[PDB]
Amino acid sequence: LNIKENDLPGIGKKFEIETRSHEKMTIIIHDDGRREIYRSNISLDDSEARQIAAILGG
Amino acid sequence: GLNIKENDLPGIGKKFEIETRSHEKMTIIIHDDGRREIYRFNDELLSNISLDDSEARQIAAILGG
Repeated sequence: LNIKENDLPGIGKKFEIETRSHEKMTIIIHDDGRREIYRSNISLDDSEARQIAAILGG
Repeated sequence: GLNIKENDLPGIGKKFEIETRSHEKMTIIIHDDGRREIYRFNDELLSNISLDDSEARQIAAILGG
């Protein structure tokens, strides 16, 4: 998995991810815990993203 | 306040239908082989994302903080 992480001071973290199935998406982790996933856009908060990550992570 | 509905898929794996308080409807299929399929009812009605175990676990680690 190809992962490019950038620290964005005052905004949070940013992860650019490309899958082996050639699917590109961007994940932004704001300092307020809010998750934003672009591909099309979906926004989650801290608790929700953790639950979904628990499911996804198996 | 997440609403999660889980169903077993005979010969496939598990099905998770998820809705948020922000009302975001997505569907996550976890195959027994390890593959993860994520669906979203958005031009493109139902978008799809395909992952394998390693990829899924990494994205989770990113989302899970």
